[PDB]
Amino acid sequence: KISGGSVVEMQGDEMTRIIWELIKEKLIFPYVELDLHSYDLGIENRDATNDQVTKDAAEAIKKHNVGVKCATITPDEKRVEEFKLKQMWKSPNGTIRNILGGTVFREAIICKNIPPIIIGHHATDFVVPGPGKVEITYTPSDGTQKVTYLVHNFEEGGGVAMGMYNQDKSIEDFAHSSFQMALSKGWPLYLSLKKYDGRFKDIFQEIYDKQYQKIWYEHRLIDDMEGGFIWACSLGMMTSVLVCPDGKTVEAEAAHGTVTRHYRMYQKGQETSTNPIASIFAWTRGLAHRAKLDNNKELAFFANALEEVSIETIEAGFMTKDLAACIKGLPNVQRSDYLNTFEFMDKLGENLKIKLAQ
Amino acid sequence: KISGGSVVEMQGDEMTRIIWELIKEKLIFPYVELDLHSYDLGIENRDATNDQVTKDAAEAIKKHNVGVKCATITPDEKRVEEFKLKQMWKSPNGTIRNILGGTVFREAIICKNPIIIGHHATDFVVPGPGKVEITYTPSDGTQKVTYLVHNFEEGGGVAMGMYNQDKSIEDFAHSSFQMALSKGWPLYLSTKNTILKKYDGRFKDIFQEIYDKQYKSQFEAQKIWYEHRLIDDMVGFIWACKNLGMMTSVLVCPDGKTVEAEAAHGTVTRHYRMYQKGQETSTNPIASIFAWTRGLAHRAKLDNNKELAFFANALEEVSIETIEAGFMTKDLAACIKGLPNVQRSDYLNTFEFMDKLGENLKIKLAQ
Ligand SMILES: NC(=O)C1=CN([C@@H]2O[C@H](COP(=O)(O)OP(=O)(O)OC[C@H]3O[C@@H](n4cnc5c(N)ncnc54)[C@H](OP(=O)(O)O)[C@@H]3O)[C@@H](O)[C@H]2O)C=CC1
Ligand SMILES: NC(=O)C1=CN([C@@H]2O[C@H](COP(=O)(O)OP(=O)(O)OC[C@H]3O[C@@H](n4cnc5c(N)ncnc54)[C@H](OP(=O)(O)O)[C@@H]3O)[C@@H](O)[C@H]2O)C=CC1
Ligand SMILES: Cc1cc(Cc2ccc(O)cc2)n(O)c(=O)c1
Repeated sequence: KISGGSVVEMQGDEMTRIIWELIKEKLIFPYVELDLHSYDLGIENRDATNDQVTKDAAEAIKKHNVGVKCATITPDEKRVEEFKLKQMWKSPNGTIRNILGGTVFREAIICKNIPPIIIGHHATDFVVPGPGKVEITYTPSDGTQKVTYLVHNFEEGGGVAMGMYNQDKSIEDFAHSSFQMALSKGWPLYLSLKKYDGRFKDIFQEIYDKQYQKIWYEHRLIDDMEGGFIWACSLGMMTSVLVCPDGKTVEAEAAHGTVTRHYRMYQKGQETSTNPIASIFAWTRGLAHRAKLDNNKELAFFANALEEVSIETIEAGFMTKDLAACIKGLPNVQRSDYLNTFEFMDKLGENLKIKLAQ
Repeated sequence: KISGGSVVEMQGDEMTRIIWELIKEKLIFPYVELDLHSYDLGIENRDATNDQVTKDAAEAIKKHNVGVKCATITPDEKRVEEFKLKQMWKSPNGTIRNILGGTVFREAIICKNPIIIGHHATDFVVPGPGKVEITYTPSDGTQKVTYLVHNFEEGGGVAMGMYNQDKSIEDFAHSSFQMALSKGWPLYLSTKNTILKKYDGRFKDIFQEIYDKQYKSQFEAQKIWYEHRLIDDMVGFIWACKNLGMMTSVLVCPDGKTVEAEAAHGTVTRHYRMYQKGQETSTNPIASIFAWTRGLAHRAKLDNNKELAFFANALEEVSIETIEAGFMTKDLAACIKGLPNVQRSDYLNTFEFMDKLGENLKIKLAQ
């Protein structure tokens, strides 16, 4: 068995929780040993501990550099009645992301028989009661000049206004994180309010020509945008990853939520078909990054090999129902076209046993 | 021939000009008489009269309530070279949309082989450390209220200001409420007023205030409604959002009376450079067509014109069923079979397809 190493892991809620534990038992644990830092971010325990588990996991990823997350219920009032929650806890994803910072990257996992691009996305509001000038001024620390611009002269009635700012560090971190991400994937990077979006274009060209393999970098405009490049700005085949600026810290996760409807059938006793692929690839991306930080040739191999098996299994006709309805059309799907949740996991395990045996 | 009424019409540029005249000669004029208020918004005539023609149309739509516009070249430096323009004239749409006001509505046209969305700046660069503030100074010399946008203490960056008046927000409501009632469709407003508690909050409220004071009645009167949402949770309805040869843009004035319609695609220059060269083209008229039927059907409503209203409805159907039965342009055939696999016997060119819509409009109307 591979010594993978130190990996933070957060468990979730409902249907993705069922799949999380399956992934560990049929795909991960049987081939890899981890010095595992589990945190139980299920809604019940988050409530029980006063969203404390959530803070504890986040600091761990800050400490051990690698996190993989199971999808988690975010509370609104309907949930608060359901779990009798003592408060309406903020999303753990929000909680975690502030503590760690960085930029998210959503990659669709591409299968060859279904209908890659990595997109990475990146204030003072008030009420103007009645008429009057609303201006925005800038006064440098060395008291040399006062530059004041007029946002609008309210002559009509009143209304609403707002202010928005931005420091260089934040944009430099968009750049670093985006250029670094381009080399890890070996893909070209593209970057898509005359003077606002302009300041973005520059710091990119400046970090590019200062630190940053048969690769390059370019700029564009929204509407101007074969497939296989990094772009800076079924669901169960989406994989978002939060990349911290330093380049060391990484958190991986499914891009879908907890699939409650499938879980409600699971409870009722009915047969389901939840796509594990998103949650799966959350693990392999985190494991492969662990491998990078540790120069772990054995592990790195395993990570890629499991990403392989997953794609080859669907490419071979064995798949779940969300994928079978994407190929054939929902109303035209027969039961012998897809596998259920527990059978598709069996096939991957069987193909992972064989693929890894050779 | 049906008595249509008072309708402003503006001719456009390049390929949309070719298709436009095909629409009038082969689909509209042969069945409908209009008191026609043509204005020629071609880049030349706009140049020649000093974009005057453009202003004349706006006040014309402002007067007669119903307008249909053909896609029109917007000048950039390159265009000024081609035509030797005397100036780089503002978009005709920019001009016209200022004079009339209202809210644009883009509706995607569904072929079986719909959502109506209607959407709603001062930026500068912060060189080095220092405070950027945004202030409010009332007209009645009362206190001046100062908010701090941010104190940059390390280095620089960027900042910006953004506004919105109530008149602006109140006109968003109506234009969105009118369009929902015209369509017998439910209305949803997607704000982001969790983050922006005081900004979009003003949006969310002014919407719930208009709903009651005037529109809760008539909404139940068509078993329809209105609700508010937040962007990601919103993920046959009218969608208001605080922010291709089958796309149809329509400007709804708040009053409910004035309406200007047009295809959402541009002048299709590439196909036109082929047209000039003498080569065979294949451009989609449905959008340009549907502009007419939205403006004609709006005309019919204001005037109790069952004859016109049917005809409008009848033509829109002809367009959709003509494609739903397999006769289409190349952009649509490339949607079905994939771009690299498109054979010529899959699609019709511009002049064969207009023929087919015309033929089908003869038989349909015969019934
Ligand atoms: N912490 C996190 O990472 C996130 C958490 N959430 C949470 O999800 C909870 C409710 O789930 P909800 O947002 O409504 O539903 P989902 O976000 O999980 O996805 C909605 C629909 O997409 C389909 N879907 C998504 N993933 C899969 C999959 N692996 N296999 C098959 N189908 C899939 C299902 O379609 P179908 O109808 O066919 O069954 C599902 O009903 C919320 O309480 C919210 O807090 C939301 C977003 C991310
Ligand atoms: N005043 C107005 O109403 C508007 C004016 N414009 C002006 O149009 C001019 C040029 O527009 P441009 O952006 O280049 O072209 P378009 O915006 O119209 O679209 C360009 C391409 O999109 C495809 N396309 C769009 N509509 C159709 C259609 N009906 N049938 C088939 N294909 C279509 C074509 O691709 P393909 O080549 O592969 O076939 C076409 O070459 C500009 O100067 C611009 O200012 C732009 C928007 C509205
Ligand atoms: C100049 C201009 C153009 C459009 C339409 C448009 C279409 C395609 C495109 O790529 C960009 C603009 N409108 O609506 C305006 O008010 C003003």
